[PDB]
Amino acid sequence: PKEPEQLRKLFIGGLSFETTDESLRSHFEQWGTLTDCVVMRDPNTKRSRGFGFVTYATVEEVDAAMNARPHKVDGRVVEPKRAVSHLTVKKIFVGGIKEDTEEHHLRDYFEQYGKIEVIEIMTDRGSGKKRGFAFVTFDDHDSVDKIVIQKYHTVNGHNCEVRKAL
Repeated sequence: PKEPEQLRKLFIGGLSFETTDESLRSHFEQWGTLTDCVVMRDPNTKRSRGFGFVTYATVEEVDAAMNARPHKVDGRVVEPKRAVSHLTVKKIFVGGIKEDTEEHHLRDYFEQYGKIEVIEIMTDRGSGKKRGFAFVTFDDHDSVDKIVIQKYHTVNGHNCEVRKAL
C-alpha cells in the first residue's frame, strides 16, 4: 500500500522564473522517484509564477529531499515545504505528559524528528507543580511538519496530543 499522495508532495517556492518542469524534475530526482513535477505558470503568458510542486513515490524520499536542503535549483536557493494538513513554525505544544515526564523523555523522542533548541516543561506559576504539557522548539520547520501529521505520539508511556505552537 502506498502512502497518501498528499504526504508525498513538496511545495517548492522561490523558483527561478527560468526553471521548467524538466529542470525541476532533473534536480529533485536526485533524492527519489518523482511521480509528478509541475512548475506553476500563468495561463495566458506562460510566465512562471515562481513556485511548483514535486511528488515522490514514498515519504522516505520526501525526507531525503528535505534532508538535502538547502536546494539550489537553476542557480537560486528554493524553499521546499511539505503539503498542508502553510503555517510554518518551529515550535510544538506537547500535551498529556502528566507529572512524571521529564526533559530527557521529550528529548530522546523528539530529537529523531529534528534538532532541538528549547524544551520547556510547564509548571504552575504558584506551586511549581508540573502542569502536564510542554513546548519543544526545533531549529527548522520540517521537524514540526513531520511531527504533526503523525496519528500518534507515545512518550514516557503517555498517548500525547501534539500540535503546532505559534
